Amino acid sequence: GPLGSKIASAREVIKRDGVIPPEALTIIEQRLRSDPMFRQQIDNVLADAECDANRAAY
Amino acid sequence: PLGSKIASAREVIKRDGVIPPEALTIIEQRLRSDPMFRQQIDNVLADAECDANRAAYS
Repeated sequence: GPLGSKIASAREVIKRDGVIPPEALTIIEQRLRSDPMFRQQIDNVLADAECDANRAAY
Repeated sequence: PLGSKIASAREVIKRDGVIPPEALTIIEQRLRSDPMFRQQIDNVLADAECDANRAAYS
C-alpha cells in the first residue's frame, strides 16, 4: 500500500546514497526497542568506534 | 573527545532506544564501509515494508 511504498523509497535512499532518512531512522529506533539482538548489534558498532577512540591521542 | 561522545550516545540508545546525531554519523559510516551491516539495515526496513503491506481491507 501507500505506506509500504514510502518505506520502499526510503530503502532506496539508503541503498543508493548511504543516508538514513528520518522515516528510516524511526523504524531503526523502533527495532532497537523490539529486537534484543539488533539492540546488541548497534551497541557493538558503536563499541568498536568507542574503544579505538578512547585510547587515541587526537 | 570522540570516545566519551560515543559512550554517552550508547547510553541514550540503551535507555531510550533513539539514536543521537553523533551516533547516526558512526552508523552511516559503518553501512558505507561494511556490506553485511548495510544489508542488516536493509533487512530491518524490509520487514517494516512487508508488515505495512499486510493483507487488509481497504
